[PDB]
Amino acid sequence: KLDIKKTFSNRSDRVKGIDFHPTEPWVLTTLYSGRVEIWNYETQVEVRSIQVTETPVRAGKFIARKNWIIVGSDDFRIRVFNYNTGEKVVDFEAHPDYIRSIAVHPTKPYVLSGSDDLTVKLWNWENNWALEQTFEGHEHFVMCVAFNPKDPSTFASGCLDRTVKVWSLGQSTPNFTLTTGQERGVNYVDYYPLPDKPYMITASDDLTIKIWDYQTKSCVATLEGHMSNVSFAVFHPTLPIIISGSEDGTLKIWNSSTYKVEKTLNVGLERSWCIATHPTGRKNYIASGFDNGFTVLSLG
Repeated sequence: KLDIKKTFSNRSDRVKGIDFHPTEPWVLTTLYSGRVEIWNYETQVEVRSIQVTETPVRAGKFIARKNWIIVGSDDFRIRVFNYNTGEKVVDFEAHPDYIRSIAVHPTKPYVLSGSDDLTVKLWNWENNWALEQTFEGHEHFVMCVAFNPKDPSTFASGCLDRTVKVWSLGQSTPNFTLTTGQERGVNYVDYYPLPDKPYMITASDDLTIKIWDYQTKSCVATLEGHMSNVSFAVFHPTLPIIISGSEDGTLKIWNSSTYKVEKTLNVGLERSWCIATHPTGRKNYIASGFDNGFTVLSLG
């Protein structure tokens, strides 16, 4: 079934964050050099580039309903830009350490940031980007934050402390803590989007990807095959597959019903760091950022 087309790729400094715009034919990339880029992957032309800082820009997302991008960099700052004009909307120090992950609430004016300072912070853009909650309890770097798309009053944080914590907005203690048995930590967490299964997925430096039932807490499956640290693993929005990427330089596509590998790709850009999927499955697009640039693929 996998009819993969190489839509667009670009060689650059290491790409640490990547995101699809939901309606325009664009990907955002955030680079180790301190630049961020917006590319039109159909025309293969850059829309806009910004020198944000001199430090790596480690995380970035579109906020499409506000005409913004939001980015987090190793100078500890969150910055927001209007992507049509380049105007800087806000610039603040978010944490006293690196920002690993940013998540944008789908219907309320909230952003989450996860950090090496052991916390997740919630910022409200309709309250002047005020800090409104700090979620405390993790015991190592918070590597990834993700709202539950089926209930975005809750979100998951994946941590090098080997746990995922699931939290409710407004509550200081997690709803629960999942101990993953991934002894090298959790680098990534993602929710399965459909209502038939209460599942999430974690990736680790211990070479494993694990699928979890967050109601029963059982490990449903372990996907083995990567040979070095697994940077991410996600459920595709529209195809019954999982995409993972690793410091072994590969992307892997896995069947999300049988949990078997379907294809392994070495796109020739060295280590893979980050992932995005087009949110409504336009062309079943995925994109990944690597040491040496990024690629956009249509999976069929």
